[PDB]
Amino acid sequence: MEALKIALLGGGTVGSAFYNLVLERAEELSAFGVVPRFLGVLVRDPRKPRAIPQELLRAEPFDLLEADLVVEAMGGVEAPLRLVLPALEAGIPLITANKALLAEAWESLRPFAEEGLIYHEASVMAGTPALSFLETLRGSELLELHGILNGTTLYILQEMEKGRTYAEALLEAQRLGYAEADPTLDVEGIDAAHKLTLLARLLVDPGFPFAEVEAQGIARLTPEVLQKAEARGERVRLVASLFGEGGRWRAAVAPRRLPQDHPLARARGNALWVRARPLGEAFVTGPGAGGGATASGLFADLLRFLSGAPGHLPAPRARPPLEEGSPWPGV
Amino acid sequence: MEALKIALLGGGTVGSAFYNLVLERAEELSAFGVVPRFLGVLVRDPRKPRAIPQELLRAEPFDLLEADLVVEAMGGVEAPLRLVLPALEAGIPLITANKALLAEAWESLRPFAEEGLIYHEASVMAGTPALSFLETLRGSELLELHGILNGTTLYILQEMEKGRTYAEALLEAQRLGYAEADPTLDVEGIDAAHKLTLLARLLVDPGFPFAEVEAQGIARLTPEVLQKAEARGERVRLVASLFGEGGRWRAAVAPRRLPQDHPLARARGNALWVRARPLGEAFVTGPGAGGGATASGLFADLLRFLSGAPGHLPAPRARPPLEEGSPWPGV
Amino acid sequence: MEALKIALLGGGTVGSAFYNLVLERAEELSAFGVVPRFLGVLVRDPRKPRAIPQELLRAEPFDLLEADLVVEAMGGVEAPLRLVLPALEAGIPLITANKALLAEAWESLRPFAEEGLIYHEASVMAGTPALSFLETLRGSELLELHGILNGTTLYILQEMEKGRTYAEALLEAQRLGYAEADPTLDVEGIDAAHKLTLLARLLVDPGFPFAEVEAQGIARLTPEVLQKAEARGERVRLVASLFGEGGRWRAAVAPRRLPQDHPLARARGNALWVRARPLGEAFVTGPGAGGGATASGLFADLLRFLSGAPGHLPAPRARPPLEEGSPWPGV
Amino acid sequence: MEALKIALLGGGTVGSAFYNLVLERAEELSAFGVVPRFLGVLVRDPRKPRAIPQELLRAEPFDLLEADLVVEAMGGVEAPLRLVLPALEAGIPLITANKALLAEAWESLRPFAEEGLIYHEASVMAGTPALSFLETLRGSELLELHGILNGTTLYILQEMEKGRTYAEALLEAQRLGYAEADPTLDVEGIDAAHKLTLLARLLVDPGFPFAEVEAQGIARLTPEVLQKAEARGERVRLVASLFGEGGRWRAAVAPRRLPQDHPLARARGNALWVRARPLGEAFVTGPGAGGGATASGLFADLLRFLSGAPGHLPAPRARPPLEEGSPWPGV
Ligand SMILES: NC(=O)C1=CN([C@@H]2O[C@H](COP(=O)(O)OP(=O)(O)OC[C@H]3O[C@@H](n4cnc5c(N)ncnc54)[C@H](OP(=O)(O)O)[C@@H]3O)[C@@H](O)[C@H]2O)C=CC1
Ligand SMILES: NC(=O)C1=CN([C@@H]2O[C@H](COP(=O)(O)OP(=O)(O)OC[C@H]3O[C@@H](n4cnc5c(N)ncnc54)[C@H](OP(=O)(O)O)[C@@H]3O)[C@@H](O)[C@H]2O)C=CC1
Ligand SMILES: NC(=O)C1=CN([C@@H]2O[C@H](COP(=O)(O)OP(=O)(O)OC[C@H]3O[C@@H](n4cnc5c(N)ncnc54)[C@H](OP(=O)(O)O)[C@@H]3O)[C@@H](O)[C@H]2O)C=CC1
Ligand SMILES: NC(=O)C1=CN([C@@H]2O[C@H](COP(=O)(O)OP(=O)(O)OC[C@H]3O[C@@H](n4cnc5c(N)ncnc54)[C@H](OP(=O)(O)O)[C@@H]3O)[C@@H](O)[C@H]2O)C=CC1
Ligand SMILES: N[C@@H](CCO)C(=O)O
Ligand SMILES: N[C@@H](CCO)C(=O)O
Ligand SMILES: N[C@@H](CCO)C(=O)O
Ligand SMILES: N[C@@H](CCO)C(=O)O
Ligand code: NA
Ligand code: NA
Ligand code: NA
Ligand code: NA
Repeated sequence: MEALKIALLGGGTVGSAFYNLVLERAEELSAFGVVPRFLGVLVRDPRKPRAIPQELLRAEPFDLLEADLVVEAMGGVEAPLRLVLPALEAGIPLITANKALLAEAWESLRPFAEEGLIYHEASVMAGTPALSFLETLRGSELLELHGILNGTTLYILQEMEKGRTYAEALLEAQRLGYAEADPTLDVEGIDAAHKLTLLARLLVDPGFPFAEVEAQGIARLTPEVLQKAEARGERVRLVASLFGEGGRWRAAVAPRRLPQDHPLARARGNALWVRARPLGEAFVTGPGAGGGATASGLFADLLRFLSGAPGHLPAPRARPPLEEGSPWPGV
Repeated sequence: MEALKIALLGGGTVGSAFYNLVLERAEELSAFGVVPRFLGVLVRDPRKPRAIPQELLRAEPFDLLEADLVVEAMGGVEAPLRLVLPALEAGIPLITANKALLAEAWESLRPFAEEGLIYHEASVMAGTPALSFLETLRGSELLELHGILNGTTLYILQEMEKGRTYAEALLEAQRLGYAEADPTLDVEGIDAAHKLTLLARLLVDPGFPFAEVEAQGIARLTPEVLQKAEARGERVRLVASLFGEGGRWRAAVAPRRLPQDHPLARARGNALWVRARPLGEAFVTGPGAGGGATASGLFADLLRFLSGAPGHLPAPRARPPLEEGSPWPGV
Repeated sequence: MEALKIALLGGGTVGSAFYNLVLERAEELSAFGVVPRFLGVLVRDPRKPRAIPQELLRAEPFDLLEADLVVEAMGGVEAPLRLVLPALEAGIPLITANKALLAEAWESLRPFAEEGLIYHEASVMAGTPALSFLETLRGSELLELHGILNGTTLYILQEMEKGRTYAEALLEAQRLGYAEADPTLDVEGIDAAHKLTLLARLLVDPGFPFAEVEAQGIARLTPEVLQKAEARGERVRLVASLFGEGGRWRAAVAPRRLPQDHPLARARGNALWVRARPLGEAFVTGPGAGGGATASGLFADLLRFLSGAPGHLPAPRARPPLEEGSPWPGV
Repeated sequence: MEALKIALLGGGTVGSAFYNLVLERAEELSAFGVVPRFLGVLVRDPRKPRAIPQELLRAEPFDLLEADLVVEAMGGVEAPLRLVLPALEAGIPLITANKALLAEAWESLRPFAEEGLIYHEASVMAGTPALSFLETLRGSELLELHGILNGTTLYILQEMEKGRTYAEALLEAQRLGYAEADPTLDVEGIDAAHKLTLLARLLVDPGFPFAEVEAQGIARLTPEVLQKAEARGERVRLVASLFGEGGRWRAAVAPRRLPQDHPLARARGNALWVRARPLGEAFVTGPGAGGGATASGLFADLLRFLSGAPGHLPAPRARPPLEEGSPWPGV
């Protein structure tokens, strides 16, 4: 039996849910041979209302180098980056839900990802299997990937189909805790693009640049546009696509007209749909946002780590696209 | 005594400071023969402790068309846009501190800015005179403009100069209420770019596009880089520049090496430095972030309105630069 | 027109309600010739959730000597005492709701009360008239005073009569914000005894010591005891009494059996009942606790101050009791 | 593996720390063949952010009779009393940190303390050994006992020694979670008196009355008085004393002048100093307040229980003192 010393970065909706999940499931952890011991939780207001004991809160950065694991769910890029890099350099693993960090600081983080030190299941579709799903998909070669990777805009478009307005729906989405701190990252496709980039690096090209993703959000959409779609037997969704074009991988995020009976149009939550050779057509769906959904993901990764498995590795080498089949109907 | 009927969008750091400033200054408003009456205040969560009366809180959008003024401080782009457009179409002015909205939705908002319906002093350097400063500078032809327009990143480089880390500094700026909800906007230079764009449009080209601003943040800077700069007699700052290159106006944001005696280097708050012909060299500095600082700007604009003056107008035409220029050296 | 510079000590349930009441009614204040300007609000957590703008919060003591008025609703004794004494010494008035302070630090505070610098209507029965009521009663000489001066125990006894348990009722009372920080002061009669002492000093003896009050709370009471009372046509209440005994004023707090139709048994809230010569029998009733009720009181006192009236003066000299008539049925 | 069924009364600083400590230490409990199961957690406000699961929160009293243990950390006297008595009558132990309850309701609780049903290590000096320390000291006959038993007022005098004010110091102690809800209990010596009483009953007289303790606080002390003490080679501390006078045990709390080299003067945490025959001179010091410190005590007692040991017993008889004594000089 040994102590698992955990440094937690961020004590918000995700951080808190993870804290409490780890202690609630400490009996599970003991079957893995460990007892969880939080060293501290980095936050901004150590004295306010929060679902973590006050004395564990740290309003200032603390030394991470005696941790066994760093868990991060701070949001942003450069600040978490500078906090996690010394831990990574010392060979301490990172479990993160922070898709922006990974997408936008890959030059610094890729070498540690390659050594199996970064676990990030929660960074795409929360604790819905996404990275694991593509790890198994690597048995086959991708032909096309399409996902609904942002819960806030899904929620908004579902509410707008029901005639509610953009602004009403966004407000609710923020209350449910789905939105990023700034909702612009959700509604302009950027959060989807961060996620798509991580999927591409796992499956098809370990150097895939976030900047190459062409992203457009849901700003031209209205309840009227959606009702007109429905009348054509279609649904409009924000879709994140990965596909070959003239010999290269291309990544896009955009609203798309889908047949109403397509798995992506129907799915209950976030969804990733793939066609691959030789497996065929596979998809996964579940909640893509929220405290508890994300904590599930982070805790999945902690069990992954504890069982002796490495983190999520980039593709070992860029793979050749098989199909030039750039699909699509935009809106 | 007539009602001045205000719809307030947002009840956060800025909206609350504003609401309370209005109440405290109600005497001053009686000097124009009005009494301020808030029709409602749009917020996400009517449950939080808030220095605004429960009964005025709205969790859902409310009709704006009986207002004499819409004051907006909700954040984002598309949602505030869709909420203010109907009021603007009806000839109701908007008072806003929302630089992202103005910068990113100018195709929709420009026509109403041109009619005098948009007041936005608080959108750049908060209640420190910036737009008014430039309105006066229109008496001359611009040669070059350089500003320190992001309060959060000034604060960070000032704190880093004294040896503090990035992460600490950032954390403290968030606590002071200076950071955008997404701090990445501050630290990658995007918020400065938003502000830069609005200065360009006011002064030299009413269609200047936000996408034309070239912007790079402070992510390569450490307490070491800045302390080496001090020993060369320099200060490093993030500077927003508008200057002539090849007969076109160029707009850039980047860390620059300043002589340490330069007004921009010696500024403790945000700062705007202009050279124009025939005035010469003029400079303004003051706080560029914070609830009260921002509320001052919004209230300055409410007084501007009530006095009979129109909003902030874009430049009446585009014109090329008079002289070829250049910013300071990068880092 | 002039500025009324206010230092507020405490930003809790009372402090916040008062802050917001002062700004909401600033138009009333302008008819008195003033505009309210808070210098700062002393609290413990300046960053947490609260119904006062964050920037006005002060987590540490601040200089009060440029205030025109100090308002205190911090709770406790020695800490507020040490904060207000320099202001009192400088001739700056105090408006307080803090009955413990006044009862237990009267040696230090009496000389300032005598000079008319202390306004404390809110310290007994909140903004229900109590001190003003006894100021008018001074036309007559007291024969007996009985009050129901603690809202928490009233609420508990009313709930217990309805069969709810002590512990259920207390919990609700704490949620409604009626209880002191420690409920022991409520349930053992001490808070009632603090209040009774202040009443005695106004009306009958300016040196009346808090230590001479004989106080016993509601700890022997149960729903059964109360139901047995009801069956006898009685109600049990915690009653605060002032009456002459062998030539001296005596003060007690204790549960008493009252006829069910007595004003004290019926009253809607806190109640003060007096028999006096020659006026006869007078009473007053209303809410004795709560944020808004207390803020009413403090704001009444601010208007009192602004109109040129002095604070609540102690009796100029101990008055001779007329009746030896020690009344009573205990329980 | 059997359920250890715990009813927790209180979910605040202490109850939360305890709840989370139990979860984190669940492995350790499997070594006694139990798994901890909380039947419910009594709280005032189920809405606050709290590191305890929503579904276990109870806003109203719940049946305790299926519990193996009641752990209480709700504060006050009468309400916890009425809630724990039925459990105690049913032979369910109580683990408590509530010194006021024990001190003030001993007529009801003594019989159950005598049967081994009450564990209260955390009631004096938190999880620092105090009751266990005295249980060992029963091997000798007490000559005299002197302790620094109030964490808040030590903290205040330590901070005042360094020039800080009372009010500042107090504010900081409240923030650290050291102060009773009513800080007056701390600063007028009453909390030390509560603790003193429990030490007397454990050691020398199982009926010692709380009302017999003579108690005076720190209200006459300033940074000036303490700095003058330093120059005489002395430290002033609030000291709780039990000593023989005229053949009876006397218990007092008061500021005392200590030689600066005395163990009591050099203690950074709370401290208990005893002279007994034939042991000699023994001393214990450690943290006497705080959530985690207190939770350690409660959990120590839960382990004591689970090992088969009974609670803390009162002294098996009263006995007179062996020697006439005397505390240090007052201030
Ligand atoms: N919400 C969701 O549905 C999901 C979010 N994510 C990701 O998880 C991460 C966190 O999201 P979420 O929990 O919702 O965000 P929250 O704002 O709820 O949490 C952020 C936490 O980080 C602390 N913090 C943030 N910045 C700093 C800083 N500069 N210095 C010190 N402490 C800081 C905050 O302190 P404080 O509380 O004091 O302000 C807070 O405790 C983000 O990367 C987001 O993209 C992933 C999946 C789902
Ligand atoms: N802070 C500063 O220094 C400055 C900020 N600004 C700008 O002013 C604006 C507001 O900033 P600040 O007050 O700091 O932001 P805050 O997040 O503190 O306030 C945002 C406010 O808007 C409400 N809100 C947020 N999103 C929505 C939505 N989609 N629908 C309805 N209500 C919403 C919130 O409700 P709730 O409180 O329930 O969460 C909150 O009251 C921003 O554009 C910012 O860039 C400008 C100058 C200075
Ligand atoms: N509740 C009621 O019904 C009534 C109460 N009163 C009296 O009014 C007073 C306040 O009561 P209430 O508002 O309910 O109490 P609250 O705890 O709600 O408010 C106390 C306020 O004082 C601040 N504070 C307290 N102690 C300190 C300290 N040592 N240093 C710095 N700041 C401090 C608190 O800060 P923070 O919020 O950060 O903790 C808080 O803002 C008390 O005297 C009470 O007896 C009178 C009539 C009615
Ligand atoms: N803090 C310390 O250093 C120490 C404290 N103690 C003692 O431990 C006990 C608890 O202290 P602490 O946790 O600091 O106090 P807190 O006020 O922080 O916690 C009190 C808890 O009990 C709940 N509560 C309070 N009153 C009632 C009531 N009448 N009915 C039901 N629930 C109630 C509250 O609910 P909610 O959270 O909804 O408000 C809260 O969860 C006290 O007896 C204190 O003297 C002992 C040693 C150290
Ligand atoms: N804002 C994100 C959170 C999940 O990563 C979303 O809506 O999907
Ligand atoms: N985050 C912004 C707000 C002020 O516009 C800044 O730092 O300047
Ligand atoms: N606890 C007090 C507040 C009013 O002063 C009461 O219950 O009356
Ligand atoms: N307020 C108490 C709590 C610890 O029992 C103290 O300061 O000691
Ligand atoms: Na996932
Ligand atoms: Na400005
Ligand atoms: Na009153
Ligand atoms: Na102890």
